[PDB]
Amino acid sequence: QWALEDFEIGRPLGKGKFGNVYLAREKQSKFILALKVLFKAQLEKAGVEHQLRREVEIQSHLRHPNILRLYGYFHDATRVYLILEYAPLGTVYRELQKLSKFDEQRTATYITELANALSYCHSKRVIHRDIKPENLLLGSAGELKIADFGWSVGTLDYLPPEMIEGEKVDLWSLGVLCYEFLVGKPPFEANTYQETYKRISRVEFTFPDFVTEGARDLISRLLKHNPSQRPMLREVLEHPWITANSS
Ligand SMILES: CCc1ccc(/N=C2\S/C(=C\c3ccncc3)C(=O)N2CCOC)cc1
Repeated sequence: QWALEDFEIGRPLGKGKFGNVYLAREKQSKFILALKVLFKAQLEKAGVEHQLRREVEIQSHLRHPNILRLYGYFHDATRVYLILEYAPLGTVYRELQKLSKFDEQRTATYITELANALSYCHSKRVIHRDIKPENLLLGSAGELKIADFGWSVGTLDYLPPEMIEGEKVDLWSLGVLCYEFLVGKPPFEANTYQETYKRISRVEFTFPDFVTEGARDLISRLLKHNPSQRPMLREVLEHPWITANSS
């Protein structure tokens, strides 16, 4: 039970294919938040209307410090609105660009924060797909926040081989993200989609010389072609390299 008139709209926080996300404030409470404006006619054309409803229904039942909270949703004649948590410190992707690459502490901490979020979901029967650093936002204390529509009950980089050839997708992603964090680009980056495909399929990639043993060990184990070879989330959180380096 919300209306556009309940909100003061600030500047845009991001510009998507299906409309912008705006910094917004709730007038009565002065609650600061983000508002995603999706256009109905634009949603129908793409036929994503059902996936969106299903996605919103799943998200709304999710409460974890490392998942961007969806407070609710509403619509008018032409638009659909999603009411989101505001993450003041921008995306991890933007942070990577500025720093080139993260150190082991930041990486390990981020992997911990991620594994925790996934663990919470895995205990509620919720599964995630690939996770891109563009969809990872930062809280006021620099805590990481999964912000995407990839929950269930593009670029190939973050997708595992069992999904591009046609569960354990989550764990593949942590491998990709951990590599990307320490290195500065994801392990299968190519100039064409079709090349990336081939790299993922073969698990063809190398480490730079600065990547340490413990990191090589975790990434290598997470990026196994065979899904049943990949470690459990519990194993990831208790990997020596994680425990030595995380917060
Ligand atoms: C339903 C949960 C959800 C909603 C929108 C999402 N996409 C988001 S959120 C966002 C910016 C933001 C900044 C600070 N605080 C909050 C958000 C942003 O830039 N995107 C991608 C553009 O929309 C397709 C991701 C997840």
